[PDB]
Amino acid sequence: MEDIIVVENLVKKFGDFEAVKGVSFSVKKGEIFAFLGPNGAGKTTTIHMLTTLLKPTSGKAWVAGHDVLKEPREVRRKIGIVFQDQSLDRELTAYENMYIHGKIYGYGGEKLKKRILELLEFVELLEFKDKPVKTFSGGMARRLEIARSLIHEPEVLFLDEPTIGLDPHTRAHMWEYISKMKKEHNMTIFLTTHYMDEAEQLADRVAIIDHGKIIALGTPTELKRMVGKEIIYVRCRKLPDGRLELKIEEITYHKPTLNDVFLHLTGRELREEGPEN
Amino acid sequence: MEDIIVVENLVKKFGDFEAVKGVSFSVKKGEIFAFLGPNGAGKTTTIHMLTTLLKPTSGKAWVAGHDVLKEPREVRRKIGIVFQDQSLDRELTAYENMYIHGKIYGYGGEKLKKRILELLEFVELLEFKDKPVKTFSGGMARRLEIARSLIHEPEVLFLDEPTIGLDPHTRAHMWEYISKMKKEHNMTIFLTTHYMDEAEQLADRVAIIDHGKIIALGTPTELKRMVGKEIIYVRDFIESCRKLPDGRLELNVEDIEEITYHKPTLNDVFLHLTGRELREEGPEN
Ligand SMILES: Nc1ncnc2c1ncn2[C@@H]1O[C@H](COP(=O)(O)OP(=O)(O)O)[C@@H](O)[C@H]1O
Ligand SMILES: Nc1ncnc2c1ncn2[C@@H]1O[C@H](COP(=O)(O)OP(=O)(O)O)[C@@H](O)[C@H]1O
Ligand SMILES: [Cl-]
Ligand SMILES: [Cl-]
Repeated sequence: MEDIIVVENLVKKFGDFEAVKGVSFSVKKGEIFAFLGPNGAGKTTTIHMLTTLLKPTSGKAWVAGHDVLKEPREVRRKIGIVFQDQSLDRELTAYENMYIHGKIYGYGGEKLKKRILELLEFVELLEFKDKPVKTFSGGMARRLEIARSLIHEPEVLFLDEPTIGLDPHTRAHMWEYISKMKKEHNMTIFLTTHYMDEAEQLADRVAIIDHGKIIALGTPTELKRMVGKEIIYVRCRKLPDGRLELKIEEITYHKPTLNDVFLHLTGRELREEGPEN
Repeated sequence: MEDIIVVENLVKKFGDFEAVKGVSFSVKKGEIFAFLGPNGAGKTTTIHMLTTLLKPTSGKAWVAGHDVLKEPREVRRKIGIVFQDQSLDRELTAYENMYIHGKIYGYGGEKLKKRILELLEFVELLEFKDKPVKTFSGGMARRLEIARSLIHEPEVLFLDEPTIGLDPHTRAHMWEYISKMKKEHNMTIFLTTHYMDEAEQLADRVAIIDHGKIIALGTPTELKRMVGKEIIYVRDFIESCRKLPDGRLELNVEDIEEITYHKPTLNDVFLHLTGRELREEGPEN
């Protein structure tokens, strides 16, 4: 019921270029909220502003009862950050990297040691506790960032494209951690993604973002209601690539997905490999 | 037809885990050669070994007439590296970042200044030459890494997923640079990718990689010949039929829940060979 994220006309300009054009939304406590959009939509810029790493041009943002602009240190203490810019030390082991982060936030003793091992067990890295992070996979390093961000018991976890670059097994396990954090620990998760399957499967609500704007917002089912119950693509709404969204070149038929909602709103798709290029 | 890259049973183990299981191939001079495979196939591990950034567990690799394992410094001087982890300083401008890399490799004077501006014009960043890299997008920073890797005139350019995370316009421009480097400058390009269109449109030859192994190797047309001329996915007219784990039926035909019909792509070759697709969003998950 309580709003743990409140954003009002959040804007970011890089010189004269508008990256984020005044986005607004709210996230309830214990919710998985996803920003779904393609590369270049303003997802990383938005998540950097919500986590205090980038100053907004204008607008307002409140995270966990605190003003992001006026109380960034109080906001940093209440949130977890897992971004593509890895801040792990390759020379230190997995356990050592998390002891460093734990002592920085004020934890210590046998209790900090137990917590680290528990969080390493939760992300399935307990067997690699005494192993250098230089010899770690991308998947392993991202699983270690999830465990590290949880040491200081944040209320909200911010994930910038959590499963980009990961194999299906690590990706499936990443979704289980997120799901378990929500359901078993009342955690709030704000994530950015261009994966329609990741947004449908995990998110309670989705904000579809395109060229710095929210172009649709609601539950995956409310968004899917904007398109038919059964869609056809043949090569009524004509698309730039030539096919028609309802003895030929290409015919496709399936149940609607959030990629079909993106095609319906913008005339193109979320993926890079799609016919748009 | 000189082989500028020769790889023989190149292996990489991380503890007891086998990331690359003994891969072999060769790349001709002036060729675009692509490693096509899904996330976790061993593409980044292979490209890090070929560029001297990661030591192999075993095997042999020769790049531009030099042994990768015994002459890494001579190999580094002859190749260009454009990977994910950038080395660009956000405080320095685009021109300044290029001047740093140029002076490190032994260049200087008016000639280095001209070559920087040329390379910035080639990647369409000349108008942002005196602009900080902190104020650059991802596409611009990747275009700057391409220009930076070319300062020391490498014979081979190594690209680890050149267009991942880019918009279609920057992606289309990235393909144009690669094509122009091969055709207009006799450049050899080794690239890793999980995009079936990128490998088809750019590569002369493709090595399909899956779980640390090369499972198919040839031109995109030789590989497409392994599947029908027209494929159907459904969940007398059937020439061949193959059931998939997800439940669908891969049918090869001549002239319900979900039906799809299109001409074969390298993703249909990957699904024919392995029973799963290249993308993350595919039904496999
Ligand atoms: N630091 C920056 N300086 C200038 N432009 C930027 C910067 N970061 C991103 N951009 C631009 O802002 C837009 C959104 O970028 P981004 O936040 O990275 O989106 P996404 O994460 O969804 O791919 C793009 O059109 C990109 O070119
Ligand atoms: N340093 C490492 N330590 C342990 N496992 C690793 C390491 N680097 C990569 N791996 C593993 O090797 C496999 C292949 O990795 P990678 O080369 O990055 O594949 P790709 O680039 O095609 O996605 C993956 O299963 C990955 O987890
Ligand atoms: Cl992707
Ligand atoms: Cl296999």
